Amino acid sequence: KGTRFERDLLVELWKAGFAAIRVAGAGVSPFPCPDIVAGNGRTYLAIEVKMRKELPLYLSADEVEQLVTFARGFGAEAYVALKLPRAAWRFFPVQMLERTEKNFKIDESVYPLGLEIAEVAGKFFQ
Amino acid sequence: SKGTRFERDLLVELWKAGFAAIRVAGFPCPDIVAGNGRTYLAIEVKMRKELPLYLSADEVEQLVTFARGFGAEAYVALKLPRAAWRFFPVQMLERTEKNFKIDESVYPLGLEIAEVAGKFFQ
Ligand SMILES: [N+]
Ligand SMILES: [N+]
Repeated sequence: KGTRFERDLLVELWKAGFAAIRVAGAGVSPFPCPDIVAGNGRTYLAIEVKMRKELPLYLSADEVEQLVTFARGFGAEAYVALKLPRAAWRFFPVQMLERTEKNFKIDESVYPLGLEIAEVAGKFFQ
Repeated sequence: SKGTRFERDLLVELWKAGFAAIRVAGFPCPDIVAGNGRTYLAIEVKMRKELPLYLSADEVEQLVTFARGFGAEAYVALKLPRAAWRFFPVQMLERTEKNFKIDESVYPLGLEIAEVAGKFFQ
């Protein structure tokens, strides 16, 4: 299911004009790395991919820090892509995430602010 | 297998050269994608005990298509034993009948990693 959904996201990214790839060993890697990397020549994305049955999404500080470090080194924008059962993929720039004392979270107050993929690509033209 | 071994070696050399780099899992796709904030690379990774390297037209076409879409420079990276990694822009590949190749006449033209990164080497 998950790889179907992560491939699902890759397919959506390509339909949106990105060339995108899933990262191999994105878990057991010594280096900072996202789950997906995408680019269209203008916009470059480093994406951590999450699926939840319901809100909220919690992420660790480490996972987010590693994402940001990768994105800064690569020359990409750091995003969390979150899928809920009935929803299309929704994209959250890291700044949109809410801080708890220890973790980061997307709950119901933030989820509606998330972006569709076309909005992510459109930011370049403002 | 060894394929992965050489891909992992290159990932380490890319990070050391100032690129953030990833290996690609599994829609044309290269083996490695890297970037340093200004240059982006799409790399097909090969190891041979001896020259020449032959590549299919399809593999090269997919690399080019991905690199065009992504906004990256397309390279074939080739490791021989006891030699540093060398990097060949697709334009440097010799076209054959239906394939592409790197033989002893093309190999010395290949870039080293410092030249790809546009940096100094110690
Ligand atoms: N586009
Ligand atoms: N090939």
